[PDB]
Amino acid sequence: GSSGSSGTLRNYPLTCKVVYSYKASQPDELTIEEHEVLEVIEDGDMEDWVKARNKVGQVGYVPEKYLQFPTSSGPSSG
Repeated sequence: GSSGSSGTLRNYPLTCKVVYSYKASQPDELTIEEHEVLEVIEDGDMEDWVKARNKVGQVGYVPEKYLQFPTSSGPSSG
């Protein structure tokens, strides 16, 4: 999407931190590696998979389960 859309859901975009490395085996996926924070612009075609763009600019589908979203919980009251 060239200067077309940005995100109307999940308060996108959403910056995530790749905590678990994942070698892309498909041309539709995105090669990610630990210590690599990306920017989720879309929830991808699938639900479990999301669309993110790495520093290189490559955009592919990646597993959110491994993605470290900002929306955290934290410790208990006090």
